[PDB]
Amino acid sequence: TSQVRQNYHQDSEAAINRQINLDLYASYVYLSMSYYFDRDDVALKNFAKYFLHQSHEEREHAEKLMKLQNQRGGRIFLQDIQKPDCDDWESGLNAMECALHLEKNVNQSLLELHKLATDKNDPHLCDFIETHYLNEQVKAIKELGDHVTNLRKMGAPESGLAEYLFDKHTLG
Amino acid sequence: TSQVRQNYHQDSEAAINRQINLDLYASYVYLSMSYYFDRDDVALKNFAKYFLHQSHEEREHAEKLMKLQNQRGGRIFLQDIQKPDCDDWESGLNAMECALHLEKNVNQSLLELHKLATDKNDPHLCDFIETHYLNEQVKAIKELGDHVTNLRKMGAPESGLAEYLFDKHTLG
Amino acid sequence: TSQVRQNYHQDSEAAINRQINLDLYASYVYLSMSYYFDRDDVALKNFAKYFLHQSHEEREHAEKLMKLQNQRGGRIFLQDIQKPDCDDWESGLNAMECALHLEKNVNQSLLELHKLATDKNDPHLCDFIETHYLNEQVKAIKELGDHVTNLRKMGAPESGLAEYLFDKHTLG
Amino acid sequence: TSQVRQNYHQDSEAAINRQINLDLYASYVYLSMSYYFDRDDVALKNFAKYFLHQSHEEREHAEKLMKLQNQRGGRIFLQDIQKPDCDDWESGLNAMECALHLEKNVNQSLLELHKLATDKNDPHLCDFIETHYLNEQVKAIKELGDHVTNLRKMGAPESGLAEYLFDKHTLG
Amino acid sequence: TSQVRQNYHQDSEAAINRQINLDLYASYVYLSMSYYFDRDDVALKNFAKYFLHQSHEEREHAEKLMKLQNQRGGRIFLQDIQKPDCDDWESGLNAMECALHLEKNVNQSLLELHKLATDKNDPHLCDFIETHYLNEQVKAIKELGDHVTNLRKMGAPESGLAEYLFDKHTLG
Amino acid sequence: TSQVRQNYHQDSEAAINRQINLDLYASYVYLSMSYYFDRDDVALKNFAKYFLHQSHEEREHAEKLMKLQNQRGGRIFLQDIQKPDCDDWESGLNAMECALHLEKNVNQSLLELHKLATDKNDPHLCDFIETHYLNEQVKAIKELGDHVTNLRKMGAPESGLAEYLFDKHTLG
Ligand SMILES: [Ca+2]
Ligand SMILES: [Ca+2]
Ligand SMILES: [Ca+2]
Ligand SMILES: [Ca+2]
Ligand SMILES: [Ca+2]
Ligand SMILES: [Ca+2]
Ligand SMILES: [Ca+2]
Ligand SMILES: [Ca+2]
Ligand SMILES: [Ca+2]
Ligand SMILES: [Ca+2]
Ligand SMILES: [Ca+2]
Ligand SMILES: [Ca+2]
Ligand SMILES: [Ca+2]
Ligand SMILES: [Ca+2]
Ligand SMILES: [Zn+2]
Ligand SMILES: [Zn+2]
Ligand SMILES: [Zn+2]
Ligand SMILES: [Zn+2]
Ligand SMILES: [Zn+2]
Ligand SMILES: [Zn+2]
Ligand SMILES: [Zn+2]
Repeated sequence: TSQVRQNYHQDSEAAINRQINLDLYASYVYLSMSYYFDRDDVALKNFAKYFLHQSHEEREHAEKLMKLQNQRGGRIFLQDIQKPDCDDWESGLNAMECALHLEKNVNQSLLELHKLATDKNDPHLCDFIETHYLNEQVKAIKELGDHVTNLRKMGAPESGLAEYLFDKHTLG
Repeated sequence: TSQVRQNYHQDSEAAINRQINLDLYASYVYLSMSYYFDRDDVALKNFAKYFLHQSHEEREHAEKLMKLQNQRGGRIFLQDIQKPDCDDWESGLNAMECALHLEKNVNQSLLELHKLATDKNDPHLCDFIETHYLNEQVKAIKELGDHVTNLRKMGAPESGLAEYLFDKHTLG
Repeated sequence: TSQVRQNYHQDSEAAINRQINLDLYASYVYLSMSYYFDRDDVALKNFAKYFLHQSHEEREHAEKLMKLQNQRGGRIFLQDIQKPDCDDWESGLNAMECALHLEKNVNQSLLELHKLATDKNDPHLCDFIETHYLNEQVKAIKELGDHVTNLRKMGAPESGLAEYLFDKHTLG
Repeated sequence: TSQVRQNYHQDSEAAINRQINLDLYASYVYLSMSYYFDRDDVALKNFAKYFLHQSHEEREHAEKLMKLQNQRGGRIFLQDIQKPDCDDWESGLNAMECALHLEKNVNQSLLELHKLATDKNDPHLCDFIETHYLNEQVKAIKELGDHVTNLRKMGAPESGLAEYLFDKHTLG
Repeated sequence: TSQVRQNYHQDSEAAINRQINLDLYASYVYLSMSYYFDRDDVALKNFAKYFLHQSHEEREHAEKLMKLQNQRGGRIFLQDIQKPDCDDWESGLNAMECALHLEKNVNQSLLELHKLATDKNDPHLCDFIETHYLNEQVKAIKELGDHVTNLRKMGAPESGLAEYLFDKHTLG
Repeated sequence: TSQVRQNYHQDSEAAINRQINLDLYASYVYLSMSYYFDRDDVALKNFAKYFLHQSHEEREHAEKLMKLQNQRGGRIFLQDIQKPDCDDWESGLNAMECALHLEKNVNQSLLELHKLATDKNDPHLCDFIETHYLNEQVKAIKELGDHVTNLRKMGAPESGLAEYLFDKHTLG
């Protein structure tokens, strides 16, 4: 047992390792999305930039969880980072829809982690999740919903003009 | 023989003179494209500016090759700069397509020059071409592909609105 | 075929995708090493910082290759990022030894890629690898050899004092 | 007919296209002269610089005429830019003599254009030529006469010392 | 075998040691030339300064090769630095001619080294030579050709006035 | 006889040429020592820096003697710069010991030169040696004695920790 460990259940430790993997996976999804928009036959530079920023943010989320693991005296166990489900993300609108689904999945995992921390009477872990993760997710989900709505209302994905203008006026 | 000449094959010297002409020709194509967009019945100022910048860049490419010729002790032999194949370039999209074709042709010539320099065991000439020309071409070709893609997706050439907005938001 | 593709062999395209995965894997190895040194029972903050910097650098290497893939009109195909071979990296000296082995493996892959690019008469790809990757590797390998030498001469891994002082005076 | 065209004779339009070619040709002559002085067996850097500046100026003259063509609703028709009559320009003095002859030829063409514009009662075109071209030519011709005189008085072309010192003290 | 050594042939290692000696020798030649012009019966201060700068540059070339040797895990083996072939360098023009010959000899050695590196499939060493040495030599050779040409055209070595004025106006 | 020569014995002139060679030799010894510490299996960067600084200083000593030779109307005669006696310098302590021996040898030569200048009633040469060389040597010898003492007291060469810490705290 770590000399620092206190009130940290093995189930919590395992759940944190799963969440580290999930955040790394989300980083990889967004990396894949970014460079899709960098293709010469897609060529939406601000979609590419937006998703690349998202990728780096998700990696930061994972690193903060790794720091948390060690702070609490848990032991980090890394797993493979699965390749994303898609190689081709179709359109700006489809990528945004996929991102919205991803962020809702990450939120679900975080809510399950918070329930576990509550069940194990770990108020430090509860606070960590609330403070650093839950409002971040609510904001991310709202932003992506807003993007999806605008792209749909403008006439995406069929209107390449809509995605072009959204790239310039919202993401640029 | 020049007092400076060393390891510089006559075939390389001749190929450099051909490339000087090709870069001057590309400068002239882009000059012609620029002022097409300056016509009162075309009137896309940022297309005009983009192509004029391209023209001056290609002239710089030629001047650097002229400098190289003299650095190696070769002798510059200039040829006529042929007028471009078109007087009227049709549309922004067509001009961009033509530019993409031109840059791919220039790249092909440069790759043939690099093969020649390799066959003649001229590592200085190989390096000169790699350093100053080959990645420049890859970037130019990628940029023009990106432009063509966006113009097509926006609905050019039929949508005069698309070309107008591209002129403002991408080239301006 | 991409509108930008020129002189880019399918074998090169595939090799670039393998190298993207290898650089992502190296990023993950270094991430794992970093947080090992962040453990309360290891507690070498400058080893942690050094490896975290390495991790971010390797991710940048991968992103530049992804950019290259698209520049040349190739298509990025991502694969799983395998978890590193170790969860516990033993000591500062052992981690440095492992890093040296990793960087030599990455270098070997890059040298094989350069041979392939040479065999396929792709001077742009050759130049890209020389310019951005090969001297980076030679420097990384030299730096890690230097670190290993100093740690060994100081009496690591048996001397926890040696690793402490190296952490402060070399990595800090 | 262009929506902007007013009081612009077809003969004037054609003469402007001829003058565009002549200014491009003069740019090319001066380009050729510049790099002659950049040869290792000539090696007069300030002669090279002087002629290169002249080359860029003549290109600017052509671009301003292209702008004029479009301003008046005429249509630009480009022709081949002929290679200069010489590959080797002999000496500083000979190049200056050749430049003086060239500038007098360009002036003659411009005076013929002004006569045409006068005959066609085109005061805007008359003013354009007077304002932007005729005093430019008188100054260029005077400067080149002055240079020729000094080079001759100093003992060029036979005195390589004279051309060396002129390069330093007048052109540098 | 060095822990850093990878893809570095023993022939390459030996050739690098020969090149280190050659660059040190060139440094010594230029040192000797510099102080010749510092003699009271020669007294060309800017020739002295020019050659002294050259001397320090050649020493830097050698130090960078020594660094390269160690970077690749090769072992530096120094040899005697031979005294130059001349004690008295005759005139500014003769020294410049001798320097031109020296730089062409150094270039030949570097081209042979590049051929060896190519034959041994050492792209890092090829790149190192191209990047740091080959264009440096082409520039040095061109500069010295230019100097020789000017000195000859001005009437050196017979005209002590020519060498005096060249010292002031070109080297000063 | 030089027009500047006055009270300068041929024996003094010859002794100055020997001293120029000795200072160049000392520069080469220190160059060799520097890059030994740059080896991946030695890896003491501040030892490397210290010896490289020493090398450049000794070269400056030689250049000042070359200047002196010419000031007095003597004629510089260069000799081969012998390679140092060692390729491998063993340890920081051994290199410092070798440097101390070298500086004492250089001092002995300078004291013999001063005796010669005294015997030849050359007070300018006596002053030159006192002013620029003798206290420089006393300081260099004292500094190297101090270094040797500290390295020995710390437990070098057997303690790689001692040499590591000396490198950081004294030479860094
Ligand atoms: Ca996010
Ligand atoms: Ca999988
Ligand atoms: Ca271009
Ligand atoms: Ca024609
Ligand atoms: Ca690295
Ligand atoms: Ca696995
Ligand atoms: Ca002019
Ligand atoms: Ca013709
Ligand atoms: Ca008027
Ligand atoms: Ca040089
Ligand atoms: Ca000898
Ligand atoms: Ca290269
Ligand atoms: Ca010293
Ligand atoms: Ca010897
Ligand atoms: Zn996240
Ligand atoms: Zn808008
Ligand atoms: Zn070009
Ligand atoms: Zn990497
Ligand atoms: Zn003109
Ligand atoms: Zn050199
Ligand atoms: Zn000394």
